[PDB]
Amino acid sequence: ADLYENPMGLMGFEFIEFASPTPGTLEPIFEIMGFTKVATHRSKNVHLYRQGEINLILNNEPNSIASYFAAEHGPSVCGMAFRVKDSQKAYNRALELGAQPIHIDTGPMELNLPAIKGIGGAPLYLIDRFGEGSSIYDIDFVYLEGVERNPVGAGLKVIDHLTHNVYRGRMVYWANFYEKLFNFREARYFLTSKAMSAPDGMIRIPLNEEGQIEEFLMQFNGEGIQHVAFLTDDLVKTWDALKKIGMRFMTAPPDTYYEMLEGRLPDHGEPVDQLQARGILLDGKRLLLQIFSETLMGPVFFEFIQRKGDDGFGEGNFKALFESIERD
Amino acid sequence: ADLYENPMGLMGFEFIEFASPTPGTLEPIFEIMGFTKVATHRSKNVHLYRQGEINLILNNEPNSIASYFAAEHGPSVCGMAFRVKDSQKAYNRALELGAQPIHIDTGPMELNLPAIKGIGGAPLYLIDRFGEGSSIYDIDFVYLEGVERNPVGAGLKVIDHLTHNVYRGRMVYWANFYEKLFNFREARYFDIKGEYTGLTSKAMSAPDGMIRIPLNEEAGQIEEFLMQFNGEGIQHVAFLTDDLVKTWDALKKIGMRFMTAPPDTYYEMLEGRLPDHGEPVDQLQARGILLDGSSDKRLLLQIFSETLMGPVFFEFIQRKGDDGFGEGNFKALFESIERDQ
Amino acid sequence: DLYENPMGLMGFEFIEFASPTPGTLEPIFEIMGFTKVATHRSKNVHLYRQGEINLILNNEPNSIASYFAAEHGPSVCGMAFRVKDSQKAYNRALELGAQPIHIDTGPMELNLPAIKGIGGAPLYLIDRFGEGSSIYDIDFVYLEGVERNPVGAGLKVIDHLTHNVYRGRMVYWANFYEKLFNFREATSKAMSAPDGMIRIPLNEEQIEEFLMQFNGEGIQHVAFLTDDLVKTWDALKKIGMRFMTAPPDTYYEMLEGRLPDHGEPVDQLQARGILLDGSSKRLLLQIFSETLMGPVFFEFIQRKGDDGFGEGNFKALFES
Amino acid sequence: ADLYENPMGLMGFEFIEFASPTPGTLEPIFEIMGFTKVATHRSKNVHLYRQGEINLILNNEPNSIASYFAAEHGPSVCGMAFRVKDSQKAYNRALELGAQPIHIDTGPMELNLPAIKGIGGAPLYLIDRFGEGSSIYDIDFVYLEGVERNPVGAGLKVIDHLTHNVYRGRMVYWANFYEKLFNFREARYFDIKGEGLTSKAMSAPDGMIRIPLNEESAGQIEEFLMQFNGEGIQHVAFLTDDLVKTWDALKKIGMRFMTAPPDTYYEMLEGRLPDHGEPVDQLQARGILLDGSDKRLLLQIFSETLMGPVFFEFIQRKGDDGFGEGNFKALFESI
Ligand SMILES: Cc1cccc(C)c1-n1c(=O)c2cc(C(=O)C3=C(O)CCCC3=O)ccc2n(C)c1=O
Ligand SMILES: Cc1cccc(C)c1-n1c(=O)c2cc(C(=O)C3=C(O)CCCC3=O)ccc2n(C)c1=O
Ligand SMILES: Cc1cccc(C)c1-n1c(=O)c2cc(C(=O)C3=C(O)CCCC3=O)ccc2n(C)c1=O
Ligand SMILES: Cc1cccc(C)c1-n1c(=O)c2cc(C(=O)C3=C(O)CCCC3=O)ccc2n(C)c1=O
Ligand SMILES: [Co+2]
Ligand SMILES: [Co+2]
Ligand SMILES: [Co+2]
Ligand SMILES: [Co+2]
Repeated sequence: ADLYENPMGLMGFEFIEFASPTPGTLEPIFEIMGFTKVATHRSKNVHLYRQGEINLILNNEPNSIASYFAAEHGPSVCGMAFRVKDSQKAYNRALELGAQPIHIDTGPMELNLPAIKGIGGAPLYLIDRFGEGSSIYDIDFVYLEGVERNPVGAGLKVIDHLTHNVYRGRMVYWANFYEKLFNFREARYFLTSKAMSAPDGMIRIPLNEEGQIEEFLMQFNGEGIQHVAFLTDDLVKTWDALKKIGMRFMTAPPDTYYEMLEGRLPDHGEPVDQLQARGILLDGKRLLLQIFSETLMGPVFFEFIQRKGDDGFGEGNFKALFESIERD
Repeated sequence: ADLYENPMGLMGFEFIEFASPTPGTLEPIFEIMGFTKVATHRSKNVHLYRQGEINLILNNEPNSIASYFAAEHGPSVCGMAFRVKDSQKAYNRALELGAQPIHIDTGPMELNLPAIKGIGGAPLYLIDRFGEGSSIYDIDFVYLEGVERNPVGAGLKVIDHLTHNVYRGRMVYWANFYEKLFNFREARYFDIKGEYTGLTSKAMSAPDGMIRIPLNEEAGQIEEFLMQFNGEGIQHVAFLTDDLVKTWDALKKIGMRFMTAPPDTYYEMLEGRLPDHGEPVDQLQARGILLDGSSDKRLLLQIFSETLMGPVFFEFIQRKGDDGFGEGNFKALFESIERDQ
Repeated sequence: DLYENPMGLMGFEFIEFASPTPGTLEPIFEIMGFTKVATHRSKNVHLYRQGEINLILNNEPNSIASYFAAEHGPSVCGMAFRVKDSQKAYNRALELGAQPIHIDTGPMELNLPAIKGIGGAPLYLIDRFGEGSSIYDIDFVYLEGVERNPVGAGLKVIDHLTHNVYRGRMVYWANFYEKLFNFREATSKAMSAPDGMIRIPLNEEQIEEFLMQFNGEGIQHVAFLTDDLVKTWDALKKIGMRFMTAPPDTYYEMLEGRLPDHGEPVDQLQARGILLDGSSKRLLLQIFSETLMGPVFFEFIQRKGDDGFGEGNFKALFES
Repeated sequence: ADLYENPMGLMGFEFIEFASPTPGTLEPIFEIMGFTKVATHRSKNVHLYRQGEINLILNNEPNSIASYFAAEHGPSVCGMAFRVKDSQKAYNRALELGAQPIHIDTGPMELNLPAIKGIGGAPLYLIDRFGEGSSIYDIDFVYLEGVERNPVGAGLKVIDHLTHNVYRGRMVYWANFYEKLFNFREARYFDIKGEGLTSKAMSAPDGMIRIPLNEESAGQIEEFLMQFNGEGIQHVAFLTDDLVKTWDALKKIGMRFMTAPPDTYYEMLEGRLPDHGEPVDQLQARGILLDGSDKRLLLQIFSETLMGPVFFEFIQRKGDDGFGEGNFKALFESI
């Protein structure tokens, strides 16, 4: 696959799964982020929200793996599916390499989803059914009558990355996990972090241990996914699209963050006034634009990124943001 | 029992279970702590070590829940059992209240021991078969021929407490876990200036007044344990003795490794810290035994081992009216060291 | 130039050769189409050139190179990477745990930084290159008259060089190049540098017999690109180039079958023992010399879309 | 009592050195093997563990030769030291013969330690300072206050031998290395039918240093070389005056031995070694192995692997000067 040795035939993110011990707390979060309910499971209280190529699964099955996850962690990403070319080739290798299976209970005439124990114990699914017509959603879900099958929403296209926050000294443990099992490699350049990149060139999972990280671990009651980043081709248009449907972003940087923009990023070319009108951040000629939601699902938040050459994660915005509240 | 409403019918610790990813590492520790191997499982490679009313299970079965725990955490307490009046009722009650079952594979003609997922994933077993002739050891274990089945060892009598280290914020989680399922309650302890000691340590105590499970959270001793243990779990196991000086001598004879004794600055301040405590100071100083309490003379004697199973260490305690855990010794020891610096 | 390049690699700069026995590397460069074009200012080392390929014969006694050749015979004793800035690259490699190799340097010559590489050969990190600015313009003296930029038999660049390693070390050296230079893995592992130019396949088992003869890990073969193998072949054969003995004619009967269309003059390949690989379109032409520097041999390759190394030629040759 | 010409003035092993890229991985192994930490370097994070006349050095010094070596090879013997009469003479001779210097960084007011490149890159030290008061430990280490400096531990006395696993065809290289520099000689060969180990016992001219070289032929030597990321010391054998009592002492403190042979191994002992005289019941209960052939005997037992693929041997010699090579055929027949 695309990048390097993909002995697991990873083909990108398939879905991410959410659940909440409190009803009606996840549905409005999906809507303000431009996602559309498009299908409901054939027999479980489980729902599919879509935007672009992003599949968001809302799991409200009671007495389930996901509800036990939610009861301990609160509103959360409790599951994460990887696309693979052959789910048995990968499920059996992962167990041979020592992965722990998690049994997801499956109803009659429904698909058996193979899953292993992942970050915080959340299932990591290996799904080899995909595409319109043959995907797991066509088989086990029922689409709403006459609803647009592939909503575009506010222009989020893919999951660009999601992070894991991990306790002090666990990052080598979770780096090993993704290396040994999926042939992830840390990309490496040049707060402590390891950008784990998958051989498919689509899955990126950065790992953080520490403030900001320690507060997540306490509020989340464990390791887990701290933020999911959605890619868009035009963050500025996406920004306006999201704000008109109720999106709440991190409060904008002080204006002095934009005076330095030409200083720290000569000839970036971006309309400075449009980014400042919306508090959009910038890092990079390889460039990227990004902006964050507030914490919406406990301490879990969301990122919206547009890449203009830069393949990083906006790390330079810590120095930029701090040294802007230094002159303001 | 006694203290609180006891809806699970708790009646004290039943056993704690140990596993290790490396062989011959738990066995020499049980021996130097005065435990005797009394029985071996009818079919599994699991062994019963005994001293007084203390039951320790060494679980050497491979590819087991216990073996995975020890592979992830090192040599460790990999489980614990509570005596309950009715295991079927308590267990059902746990599940209804949101506990998660842990399936422990039981073989032909062995007992189905129910258990729920506990700290670090370790099984918490709920056992209603106990006492001589009726115990799970009598049913599922074979006592070594000859060997005395009620050894006194070095005089350790009962498990007094198992204090856990948990990640920051998880002390509220586990306190509520134990409150909701079992009606454990915190006992708040107060130091020498009358100030609450439980900011980062909840002395969760079962309604039977026997089970004590202190929950600790923190660049100090707790986070070092969490790293070295690779998770949350029991940091030390405290055994009660009726005479700690006598127990100490028995332990030293068979090779116990104790923590280095406090500087004798510690034993001078003893009359000032605990006026008219009445203990034979020279005896305690010779052995590095610690003394805490308040003088109504309510006192306790305690000594700790070195770390013996990874970061897990052991405590030997004699209670003489004090219901606490020796938290007065932190300040006492620090001042001893500053009078020695 | 094709993914993240933290070390600023810009392709092979040169490769270094040494021999414990004089007069034994000099003929092998000439018959491969290389020509002495410069001699060091102060050391018995000589620059042979063809296209953009820079070959260094280091004869200097009591040296880094001499000891390496003494333990491993005639050999590639060293390898240089072009880098944007070599102080940045060297410092970072040390930061990431590489070990330095002292290359002794004399008055008024260049301090060439290098780290420990395969078989302990120095991996130089060179940031001086191009017309009038290269290390050769500085540390070498060109022969008067004879052109500085020979075209030779049309060999253009080092396409790749493969390491042979002990069993199990293939993941060590893969992580060596991954961690240090962000190579990625595009029985053997083909490591590709982010510059799109440096390719270093690693082999562990043919390979055992190299390790024995070489007395350790090292560069098994060096592959040279050309724009036409047939014309390069004629050019090489005219100066005494020694190739592998040609394959069996059946190899060329299975040819059209294994490669539908392909579009290659089957006749001129066989007149020369040239081999073929690809899909059938991507393709590549290749030919190998005999073992010329101990167990070290050389490959002459022409690419026709195929990013591969002709691995299918194993089955092809042994289904013959 | 040298055996033949001793041009380097060898006088026995001095220390072996260990390093690991993971903290706390070497210390418990030393403890379960009966070693006691008796001293710490004057300035570096390096410690001296001792049992009988065995000096083991735990080298935790970062950014050092040891740490680079452990980085490549894992927990390991990163260094070996020979006692010599005159370390300046030996070292100069080694260099003149083509040995390669290894520079070990020496702090102010500490000893310059001479070392040449040895097995797998590990320094081979030449140490001419030994004896209570005159040792390199007395000079550059600080003994714990009070502690006894010559602990007997579980009764291990000296390094009997240690091996090198080398790649195929490298045995000739490493035989030559020890022959050319130190006049080690192969003095004894035990025949082993191909039922893949080939071995070469190199004996130094002092009669004390013995280094068997092992290469392969998919087995135990290649599994080491893969796990170790190269050639290196495979096991260290410690001599004891009574393996049974040493065994008891080692089991008490956590030693992890190889699981005993099947009982057929002990039924075949009289057949294999008629009238050997050893208490078979005591050996079988402990899984102790017996070999030999004039009742030349040897008792040995091995640990499990304890630092990556390095393991340890505990051996009581009763006339047999071999290495227990008879135990391969005998365990083959046992199972
Ligand atoms: C969103 C927010 C809320 C409250 C407090 C704070 C610090 C922040 N916050 C971020 O979380 C944040 C995250 C990333 C980021 O996405 C990220 C990394 O930092 C590196 C690993 C890979 C990765 O994805 C980049 C910049 C950020 N900036 C600039 C920021 O301010
Ligand atoms: C044994 C050791 C080794 C290295 C470092 C140190 C601080 C210690 N150490 C202790 O761990 C220790 C623990 C308790 C204790 O048992 C305990 C707590 O006070 C929290 C509540 C529940 C509980 O059981 C009391 C006194 C102690 N003292 C005095 C001590 O020195
Ligand atoms: C030249 C020769 C002499 C005596 C014995 C033999 C096997 C050979 N020999 C080769 O060495 C050879 C090498 C490659 C090759 O270039 C190569 C690899 O196959 C692995 C990945 C990177 C790489 O560059 C391809 C085909 C080959 N074929 C077909 C061949 O016969
Ligand atoms: C311990 C273990 C674990 C897994 C596999 C195996 C073969 C073994 N193993 C040994 O390694 C072993 C080594 C020696 C030995 O020390 C010795 C040398 O000193 C030099 C010459 C070669 C040789 O045999 C003797 C007997 C042995 N026996 C009997 C044994 O079983
Ligand atoms: Co991000
Ligand atoms: Co306690
Ligand atoms: Co090639
Ligand atoms: Co041996």
